Amino acid sequence: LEYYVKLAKELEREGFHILAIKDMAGLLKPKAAYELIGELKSAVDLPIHLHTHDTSGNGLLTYKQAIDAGVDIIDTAVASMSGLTSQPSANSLYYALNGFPRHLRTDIEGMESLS
Amino acid sequence: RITTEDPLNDFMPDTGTIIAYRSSGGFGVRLDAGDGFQGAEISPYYDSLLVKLSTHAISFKQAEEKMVRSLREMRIRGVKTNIPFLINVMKNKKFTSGDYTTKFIEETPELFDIQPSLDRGTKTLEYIGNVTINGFPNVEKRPKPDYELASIPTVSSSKIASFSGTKQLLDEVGPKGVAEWVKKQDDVLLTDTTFRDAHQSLLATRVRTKDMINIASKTADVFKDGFSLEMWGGATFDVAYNFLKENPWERLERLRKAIPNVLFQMLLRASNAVGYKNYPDNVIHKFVQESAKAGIDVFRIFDSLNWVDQMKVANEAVQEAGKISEGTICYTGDILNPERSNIYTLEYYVKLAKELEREGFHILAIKDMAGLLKPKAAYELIGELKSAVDLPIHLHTHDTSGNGLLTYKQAIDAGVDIIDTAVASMSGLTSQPSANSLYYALNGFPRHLRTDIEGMESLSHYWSTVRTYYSDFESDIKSPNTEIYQHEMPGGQYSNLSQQAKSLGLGERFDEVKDMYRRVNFLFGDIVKVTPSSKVVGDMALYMVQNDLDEQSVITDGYKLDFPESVVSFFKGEIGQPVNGFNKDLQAVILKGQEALTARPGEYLEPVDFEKVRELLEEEQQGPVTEQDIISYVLYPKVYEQYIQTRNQYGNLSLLDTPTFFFGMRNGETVEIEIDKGKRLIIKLETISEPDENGNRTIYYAMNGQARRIYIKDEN
Amino acid sequence: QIKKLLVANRGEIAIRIFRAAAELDISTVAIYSNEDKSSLHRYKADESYLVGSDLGPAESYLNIERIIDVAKQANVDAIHPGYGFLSENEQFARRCAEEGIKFIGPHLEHLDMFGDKVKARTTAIKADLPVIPIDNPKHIEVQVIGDEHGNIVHLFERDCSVQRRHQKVVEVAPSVGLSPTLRQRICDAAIQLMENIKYVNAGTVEFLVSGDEFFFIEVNPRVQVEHTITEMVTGIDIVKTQILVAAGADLFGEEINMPQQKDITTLGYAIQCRITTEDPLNDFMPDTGTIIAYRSSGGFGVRLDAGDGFQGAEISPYYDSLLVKLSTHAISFKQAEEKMVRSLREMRIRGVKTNIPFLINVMKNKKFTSGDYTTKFIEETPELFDIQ
Ligand SMILES: CC(C)(COP(=O)(O)OP(=O)(O)OC[C@H]1O[C@@H](n2cnc3c(N)ncnc32)[C@H](O)[C@@H]1OP(=O)(O)O)[C@@H](O)C(=O)NCCC(=O)NCCS
Ligand SMILES: O=CCCCC[C@@H]1SC[C@@H]2NC(=O)N[C@@H]21
Ligand SMILES: [Mn+2]
Ligand SMILES: [Mn+2]
Repeated sequence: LEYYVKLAKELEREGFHILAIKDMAGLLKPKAAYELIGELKSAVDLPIHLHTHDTSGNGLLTYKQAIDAGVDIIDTAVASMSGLTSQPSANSLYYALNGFPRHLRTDIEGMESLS
Repeated sequence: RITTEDPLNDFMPDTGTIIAYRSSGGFGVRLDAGDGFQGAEISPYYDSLLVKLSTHAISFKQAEEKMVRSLREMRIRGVKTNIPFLINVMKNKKFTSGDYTTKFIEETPELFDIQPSLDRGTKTLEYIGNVTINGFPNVEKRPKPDYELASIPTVSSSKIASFSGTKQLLDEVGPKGVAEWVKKQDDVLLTDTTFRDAHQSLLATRVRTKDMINIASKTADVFKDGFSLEMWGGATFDVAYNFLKENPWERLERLRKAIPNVLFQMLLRASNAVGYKNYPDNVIHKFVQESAKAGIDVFRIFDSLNWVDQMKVANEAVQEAGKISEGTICYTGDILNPERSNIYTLEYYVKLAKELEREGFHILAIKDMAGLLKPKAAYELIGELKSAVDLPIHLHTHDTSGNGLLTYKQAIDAGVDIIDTAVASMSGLTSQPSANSLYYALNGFPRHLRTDIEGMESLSHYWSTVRTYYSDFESDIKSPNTEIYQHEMPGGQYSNLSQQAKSLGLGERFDEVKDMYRRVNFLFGDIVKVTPSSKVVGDMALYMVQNDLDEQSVITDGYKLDFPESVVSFFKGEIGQPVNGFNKDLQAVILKGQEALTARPGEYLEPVDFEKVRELLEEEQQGPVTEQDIISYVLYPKVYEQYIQTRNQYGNLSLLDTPTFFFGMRNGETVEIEIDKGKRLIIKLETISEPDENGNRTIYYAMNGQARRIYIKDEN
Repeated sequence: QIKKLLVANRGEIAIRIFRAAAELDISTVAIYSNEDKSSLHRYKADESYLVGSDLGPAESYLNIERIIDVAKQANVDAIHPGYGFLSENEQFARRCAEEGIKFIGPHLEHLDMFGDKVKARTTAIKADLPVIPIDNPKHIEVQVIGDEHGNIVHLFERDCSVQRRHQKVVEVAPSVGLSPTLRQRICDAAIQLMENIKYVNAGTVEFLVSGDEFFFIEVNPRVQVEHTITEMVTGIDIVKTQILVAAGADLFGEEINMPQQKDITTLGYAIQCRITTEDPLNDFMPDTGTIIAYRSSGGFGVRLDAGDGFQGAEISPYYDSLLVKLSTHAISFKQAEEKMVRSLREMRIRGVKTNIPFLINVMKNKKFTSGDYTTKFIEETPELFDIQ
């Protein structure tokens, strides 16, 4: 967690507008996504943008946690084009957040239709 | 004199082409070879007599011993033989005595008691050849693939006999005491649904016993600390007898011995257990009794409509059996959305739970059959129930939405006791959430999964290679579908509906079919939608879109319409009484005068005379017939009779490996079919001939170094 | 007591024993390698199992511990070794008993005794038997059996004097041209060396005889290929007796109704010939290849012990050439001879070379009919090899 902080401050210093997390293998587990993103927010002033692959199947579980920690943007895919080695399914994430403090800014039905 | 005269037909000298012919040699034996050999054609115009086999020895009894042995050793397939009759004479007390007369045969009835040597060699060939040329049903007449021969990690059975988990627990402290043990556990105990619900969702329930039992050793060690295995109930009973032509009771029994450490569990439908129509109470009693007598430990008892009065019979049966009774509450609606329903409320479920506890269920189960239990609703729901009731809570769901994991995680936060899962390669989508996924998903969280990932990974790998054998039964659904939150079709249903929609010429209008699905629900007063009640709502939408019918013109136009049987049946109360009631207008128009049932259909039916079924099945067969045979014909009359004819035709098919079962063989392939531990038939299909004057094709096999000859009628 | 008998062998002898166990009503187990996947002996038993696949043709019947594994997984209480694989292996027999399994054979102290020639000669000297210092000798051997209670009986001599170097080509019992006394000395000595060392189960004492003098050769602490003959001229089941003697049954008891020594005779004469893929034109090197047509004899006085010879699967080079073990019986010797010859012509194997044409010309040759034949019979007979 200390490496990621140091790295973020440095990229912030380098003058990037947005800090991104590339999880190209989908290793960022649920709790890891709450703790990592949670720190990064207080450590840096950059909006955090998180991107994973649903290879473990816990991609959605990961996004909810990231959202619980104040992440600003995620990377998603349309349902019929999601999961496994792709992004976590937006279509699911939309209903997954139902009942929680943060909602997904997007168009439900259009996304069923896109799918 | 070994002859073709039939001892079971007043010695009518049988005739035809001798397929196998194998001899006896050895000390004291002699053979004068007549007309029997390799491939002889036996004429009806000759003194039918294949060989004379005679024995010598210093002493009479020793002569008989050599003759008996020589008789059993002698092998003649294709035509009939008097061999069984000769064996019986050698046995007989009056023959050995030496003091027999010419009266002997006519004075000695026990001689004519023969028993058919079920010929497992010929029958394996006669089956394999038939699928090879005329193919399996619901497959493709392609060649034969399956090219990853994944080995089967197994575990010494002695090691197993020393595991000690729930099956052991249930013997020490009973149901109540097992349920008290569940309560103590911090970890989340899991139920694996691989053997039952997983493939019932993904592979049209098609998974055979041979695959499951090939991996029984590994499963016992992998789920050593599991709560239960779900490996029966649902569609399995029917489908095994029918599509698979294997006895479910066998799969039960066999899996039983391989896994003597873990609780076994089925899905038992309140109304009819596992059957297809309605049945008198004592068929429910019988069935449960047998199930628990033969291995099943837990009975998840659900009603298609959450109608409590309908699950008391199953309850009393399970309770008698000394086994574990699990009261189920099918979830629909959405307790998060208060505009969704003011019946299927948080209070609805609390009271219902509280009620079932009063009926004395050991475990409260939740069966979200359509995967509608959104994560937050599952936190609030489960949370609510733990402090409302004392039963341990068993949650089950379908990853149909892609949120199955999330739901489970939340459920665990809320203190849940048991979850249903399936190995990674047999999960997700319409299946349950993946155990593998869940295990790491909870890393760095308060409660963990009591299981073994490394053993689980192996399973996932296996089942992945096994899934390949079932490629033809791979269901449509390739990705999660969140529309289930509007229309609410359980797992499958939105598949069959679409195949049906396209079948009734409504392929492009399926969006309206969907729409009418949600509508019919509310038209029927918003009903719980599991089977068989989801087909009801299925059929109406399908029928209402077909006949261009409205919400209001279903009443208006009713008296001319004549609705789908399934619908009319529902309104007779043949599936129980829905939580809200029947709309008096809508019932009248559909029934058109017909008598609607007041109470559950069970107390409308007369009890079955089991000894009359015994009477009938004893006569119909040669004379076996068990208690499991009886409830089995009662439950499925047609399907059971059809199984027996197949068991008569091809022997015990379940013994075949899956790929050979669906495909037969290719030219020049060698397969090994294990017919019994010790007896493996090494078969090679050398060639197959073009059909003859009859459409009969000739298959030249080699079996255990001997060539064989089979005639297969080509359907075309 | 014996419940499940496993045969640590293959081909003819597995079948021979299986037949003898199924007479006693004993469940049977066979074992095999990938090359016997097609063998006859496999399905002659109730069960049969591939002894580990990672094992080639050879050790798949030599592999001591892995064979015992099978034995153990099958709940086998007794094993019959037969011959020519683990039969004379005393480490097998030892490890065997340590795992609860009755080795159907002599006690472990006999196998060790009769292995090496220097021990073989040592125990023979103590007996009173004569031993070698040498042309024209006769290869006579005596069959004995003895239960686990002392009791031994000889089932008389077998004349094997028809042999090229190794290979006991053609075998006769009883001997012809051997005066009952001359030959009493041989059988008596046979039993005298066996009585000394308290022999158990069935074995053979081998001898060379010169007119009147004779010398001990070796002891075969097991059954013999040529046992067939002695069985027929005495009516005694040798392989049956084997199993039963191991289960601990007394000879003169009700389960093997053994006549005492004087009551045991030989009626008639028997002769056996092994039919092998040996090319009698090419220094007796066996053919391999596939069998395309197999057809056999029968009738009065013919006895067949099937092996690896039948209408189908090819013969491997890895095991002993032996196909069929053919034997004949009658009072007069001339009747037995005529039955072998005729039998042999009627014998028909196409697809691979056989020793039959040769095997015919041994029977026809009247210097074999005389009885005064010798170990150098094939040595001294050229017309024995015939083009035909
Ligand atoms: C039980 C048995 C004795 C007769 O029963 P059956 O119903 O007539 O034949 P089964 O269906 O039981 O056996 C099916 C096939 O198993 C095969 N088989 C039997 N034992 C086998 C073994 N150990 N390994 C492999 N295959 C075997 C046989 O080929 C038989 O078919 P076949 O009669 O056309 O040759 C039979 O299984 C058998 O052949 N057993 C071994 C031989 C035997 O017992 N001989 C008598 C004394 S030697
Ligand atoms: O086309 C049919 C040829 C015979 C194959 C029979 C198999 S048995 C299992 C499955 N169930 C059936 O009713 N038939 C197939
Ligand atoms: Mn990427
Ligand atoms: Mn389910």
